[PDB]
Amino acid sequence: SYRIVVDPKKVVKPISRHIYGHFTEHLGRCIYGGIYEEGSPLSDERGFRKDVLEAVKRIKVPNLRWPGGNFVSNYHWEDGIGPKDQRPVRFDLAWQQEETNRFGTDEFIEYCREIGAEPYISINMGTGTLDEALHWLEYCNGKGNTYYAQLRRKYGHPEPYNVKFWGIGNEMYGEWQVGHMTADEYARAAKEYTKWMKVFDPTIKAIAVGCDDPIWNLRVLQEAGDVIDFISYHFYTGSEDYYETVSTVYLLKERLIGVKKLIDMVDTARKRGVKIALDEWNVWYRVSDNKLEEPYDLKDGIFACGVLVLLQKMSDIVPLANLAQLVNALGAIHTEKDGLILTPVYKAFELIVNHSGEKLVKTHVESETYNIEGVMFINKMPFSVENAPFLDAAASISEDGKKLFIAVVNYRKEDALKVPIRVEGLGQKKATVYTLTGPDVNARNTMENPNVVDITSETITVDTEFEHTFKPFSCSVIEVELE
Amino acid sequence: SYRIVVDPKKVVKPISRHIYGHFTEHLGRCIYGGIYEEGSPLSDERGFRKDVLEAVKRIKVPNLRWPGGNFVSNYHWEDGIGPKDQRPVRFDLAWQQEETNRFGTDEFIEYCREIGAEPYISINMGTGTLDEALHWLEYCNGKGNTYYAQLRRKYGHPEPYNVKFWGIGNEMYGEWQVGHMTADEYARAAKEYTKWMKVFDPTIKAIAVGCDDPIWNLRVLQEAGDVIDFISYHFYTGSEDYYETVSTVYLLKERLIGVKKLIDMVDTARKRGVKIALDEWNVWYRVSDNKLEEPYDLKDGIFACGVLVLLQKMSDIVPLANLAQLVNALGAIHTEKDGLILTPVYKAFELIVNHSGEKLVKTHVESETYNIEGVMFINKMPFSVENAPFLDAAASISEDGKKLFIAVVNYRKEDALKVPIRVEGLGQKKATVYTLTGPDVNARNTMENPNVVDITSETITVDTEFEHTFKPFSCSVIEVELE
Amino acid sequence: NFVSNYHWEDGIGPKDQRPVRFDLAWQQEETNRFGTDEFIEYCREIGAEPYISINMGTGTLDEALHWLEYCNGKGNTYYAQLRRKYGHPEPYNVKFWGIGNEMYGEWQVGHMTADEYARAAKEYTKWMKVFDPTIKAI
Repeated sequence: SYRIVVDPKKVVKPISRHIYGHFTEHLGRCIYGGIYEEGSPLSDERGFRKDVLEAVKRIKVPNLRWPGGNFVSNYHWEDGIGPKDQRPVRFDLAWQQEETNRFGTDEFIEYCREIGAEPYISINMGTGTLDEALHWLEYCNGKGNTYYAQLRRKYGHPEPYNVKFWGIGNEMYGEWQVGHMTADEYARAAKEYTKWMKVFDPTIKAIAVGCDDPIWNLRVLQEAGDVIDFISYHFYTGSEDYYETVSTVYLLKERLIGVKKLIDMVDTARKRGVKIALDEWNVWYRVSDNKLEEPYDLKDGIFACGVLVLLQKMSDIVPLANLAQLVNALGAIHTEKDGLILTPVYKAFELIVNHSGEKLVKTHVESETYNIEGVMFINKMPFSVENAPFLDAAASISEDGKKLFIAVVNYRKEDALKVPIRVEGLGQKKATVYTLTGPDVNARNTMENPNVVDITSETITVDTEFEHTFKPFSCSVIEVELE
Repeated sequence: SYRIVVDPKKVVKPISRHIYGHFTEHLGRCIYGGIYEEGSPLSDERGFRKDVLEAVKRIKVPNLRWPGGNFVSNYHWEDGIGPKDQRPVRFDLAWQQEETNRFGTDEFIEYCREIGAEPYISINMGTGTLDEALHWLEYCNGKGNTYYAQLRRKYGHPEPYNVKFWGIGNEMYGEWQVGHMTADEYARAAKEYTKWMKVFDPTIKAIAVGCDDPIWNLRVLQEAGDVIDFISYHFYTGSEDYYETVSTVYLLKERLIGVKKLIDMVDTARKRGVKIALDEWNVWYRVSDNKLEEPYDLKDGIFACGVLVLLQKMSDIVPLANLAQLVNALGAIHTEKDGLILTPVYKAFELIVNHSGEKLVKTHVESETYNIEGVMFINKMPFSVENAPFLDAAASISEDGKKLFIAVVNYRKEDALKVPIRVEGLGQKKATVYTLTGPDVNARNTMENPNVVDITSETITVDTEFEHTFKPFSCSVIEVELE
Repeated sequence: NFVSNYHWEDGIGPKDQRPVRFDLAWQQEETNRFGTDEFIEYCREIGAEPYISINMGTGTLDEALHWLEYCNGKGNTYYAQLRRKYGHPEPYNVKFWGIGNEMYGEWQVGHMTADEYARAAKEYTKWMKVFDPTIKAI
C-alpha cells in the first residue's frame, strides 16, 4: 500500500529560496558560448545570449555562484575588471584554456541583476591572498573611499553590489586543486579569511569547504565554526542504470545527515548553527574531458526532481544548494551557435521552482521499498542504499497561504501507481496537476523535438479524500487553492 | 496530534536479546554486600544473596558486564582466582577501597551461569599487558593444554567458560582512568589486543572504547575497524526537573545516530559492519561519593522505559547495552543487610523484558512535540533537544508467534493521553495491559512500602482500530494474542 | 616471529615444571622442553657459535638483560647463579644477539614504527653492552 496524508495547517518549517541555486564556472563553453557569446545574432548589447536569458529567467535563479570551481584557485579577479581591451590573456591551469577575461566581476554582477539573483562569488585560495580577497570584497561591497570602492565607481557603478555569499576557497582538499592544502592548513586559513572579511563587512555569509573526509570537516568546524556560516558539500552521481541513478537521492540524504551530525558534534559550530551548503551537485559519469558536455536524459532529470523534493524537506539543514553547472559543462541547458536544448535536469527546475511554496507542511507518505548496491560517478565507485522509496512527496504552502503545492515523485520504472491522497479540511475543488514525464527513461530533448520531455497540465477534482494515478518515472505537483 | 498504527505482518528487523544487559562493577556495595555477602543468613552456600538472586532472575539478564568500569584499569585478574584464603588484599585506585578479591573470575562465571547471562568481561588496558589479557582469555576459553587452561581445570572447571564478549579497556580517554591514553595511542592499542586475542580465539567479540570526542572515535575506527565488533558509548543523565530528565531519551537518540554516522564514514568499519555497544547507561545526578547510592525516583524509571523503547526501535545499530549498574552503585536494585528494594529503574526492566517480543514490527506513530533546554549529570552540562515527543511506542512479536506486544510511553507530566491505536487484521480480542506508574513523578519504593510504584494489570478489548488512555508519566505494554 | 612472543625463563629448569604456552606467531602450543640450556647444548654439540634473538614484542629491557646475564655472567648474580644451579657453572659466552625481530611488519606481535624501534634498538643495545662489551648486536 501507498498513501499520502497532508495537513495545510501544520507548518513544519520554512523552505529556503536558495535550495534552488545555480553555478557558472569558466570551464569549457559555460561562459563563452554559454550565457555570454559576443559576436552573436542571439546576443544583446552586453553579450548575453537572449535565448539562454529567457530560459534562465523562467527558472528564476535565487542565487548564482561564480567563477569556480577549480578555475578560481588559479584566478586573479583584477585580471577581469576595467576596459575589456586591456584585460590580460591568462592560462587557466585547471582546464587548460586561454582565458580572455572579458567576462569578469562587473559583467557577472550585471548578469545577476538582469536575472534577479544574489551573486555568490568564490575567492581564490590556492594562488590568492588575504589582501586580494579583501580587495575583492572592498570593490564589490565598499561604500567608503577605499581605492577599490573608488575603482568600481570609476568603471561605471557608484552604488555597491552588496554581495552576501562568499566562498572561502574551492575543493582545497584535492590533489587536483592548485595550491591544495591539508585539513589543518585549510582550517587555520578558512578562519583567517572569514574573520577578516567579516571585520570589513559583518553582513556577509561564509561557506567553508567541506568534503567526505570526516577529519577534514571536523578540523574545519573546530578552527572556524566560530565564524563560518556554511560548510560546503559536493555530490556527483551516476551511472548507466535507472535504479542505480534515481536512488542516489537517498545516498545523498544519508551523506547529508552525516555532515549535519559532525556539526552537532562541534561546540562553537553547533552553538552558532553552522549549516550545510550543497554548493555543487548533479549527475556526472559519462564525460571526462574539460568541456564536460554531459548528455542528460530523463533518468537524470528524475534524480534532480528527487533531490529538489528532498531539499524541500531539509531546507532547514541545507538552506543553500547549487546545481553544477548552469550551461553546457554539466549543463542543465545546452547551447550551440544557433540554438539551445533544455535538458530534463532543467525541466525539473522549471516544474518545481514555479509551483511550490515557502513553508513545508506536515506530510506523511507511505511507500514500498527496495535496496540496491550499484555504481556512480566517472570512476565507478561502488555505493549502497537500503530502504529507498518508490514513491516520495513533499507538500508546501504559499506565503498567503491560499495555495497548496503537492510535489510527488514516482521512481517505479514500469508500473504506474494509484495513490489515495488525503488533505485535511479541504474540497471539493477543481485543481491542476503539472507532470514532467516522457516515453523512455533515456529520453532526451534535441532542438528539433525539444519537447519530448516537457511539463503537461490537466484539471482534477480533489477533496478532503481523493485519489490519483502517477505515471511511471515521473515528477508531478498538484496545485490547489485553499480559500 | 496523536496516533499509533501497527501492522503485525510487516517485520522490520529483529530485536537483539542483549539490549537488556547489565553491569556489575566492584564499586561500593555493588558487589560486596550486594550480590555477594559471605556470612549472611540471606546468602546461599557459595555466598550469593538469595533474595537478590531471585530478584535478578525475574529480569532475565541476557549478559553481565564485569568487573568495570574504572576498577578494571587497576585490576589484575590473577589476584582473583585460587583458594579464597590465599588471595591478596589490594587497594583499588578507582574508588579508594580495599578489594579483598574473594569475589573474582570463577565466582563471576558461577553467578553468570547461575542466572542465564553471557559473561562480558573488560580487560585492563591501564595497568596491565597484552600477555595479561591473553592469559585471561586462555583461562576462560582454552581447550588444549596451555598453562591457564590447565589452571582453570585445577580450580574445579574442566570445561571452557566460552566467554563471548570482551571489552578492550575502559573509558581509556578520561583523565580519571588510570593509565589513560591519547586517541592515537589507544587506537593502536585496541587493534593490537583485539588482533591477537582473535588469533587465540577468533570467535570472540571485542568492544572498543568510544566517547564524545568525534576525533577520538574516528581514530579507533580507522585503526581497529579492521578487527573490532563494537565501539562503545556511555550516557549518564538527569537531572532534577522531570522534563529535563525524561527526554534526554531524545538526546541519547541523536547522540547514537551521530556515532553510527561516524561508522558509516570509515570504510573497513562500515564494510565489516561494526555496531554500537551502549555498555554504560543510567540516571546519575544527585550523588558523587564513591559508593554512588543514587535514590532513583519514578521519573528515572520513565527515562529507563524510554531508553528501552528507543533500544527496541534501533537494536540493529546498538545490538548490545548495559544498564549501569545492577546492585547498589547506581543500582536498579538497592540492598541492606536484611532486605532489598526494587527501584522504579528495575521496575522498568521487569515491565519490558517479560512482555516484549523478538521481532520489531512496523510501528508508525504521530505525536505532539516539545523543545527543552536543561542541565544534566553530576556537573550539570547544559543541553537541549528539539521536537521531543510526549508520546512514543514500539511494537514487537514473539518468535513463533501468537503474541503481539505494544510498548508505549506517556512523557506528559500532568495529562493522560487519549490515543486511537490501529492494528492490521485483528479482532475483537481481549488483552491485558501492563502499566508501570506511581502516585507522582517523585514516587520511590521503600523496604516497608515496596510497592509505591509497581506494574499493575487491567483487561481491555482491542478491535483493529481502537482507543486507549495512558496515565500521565507512564509506561505500558499491551499484550495481545493472535493464535 | 616466535621470539616476539617468547619468555626465555619458561624454557629453563626441570622440563616437567616447564609451562605450556600459546605461540601467537604460529598458533601452536609450546611445551618449552627445548629451551636455552637445550639450545646451547645442541650448539656446542655441532660446534656452532650461538646467535640469540631477544623478545622485543612482549618483553622488557629487564627481560633481555636477564637473558644475557644467565648466558654470560660469571659473577654471583641471580641469573648466573641460576645457570650454575641448573648444571652449567661455566658461561655460554654467546657472541651474537639479535635486537628484536622483524619489528616493522603488521604481523609481528608488539611491532613498532621506525622512530620507536630506532629509539628502542639504541636503548636495548647500549645497556646490554654495559653488562657485557664483547657482544655483537644485530
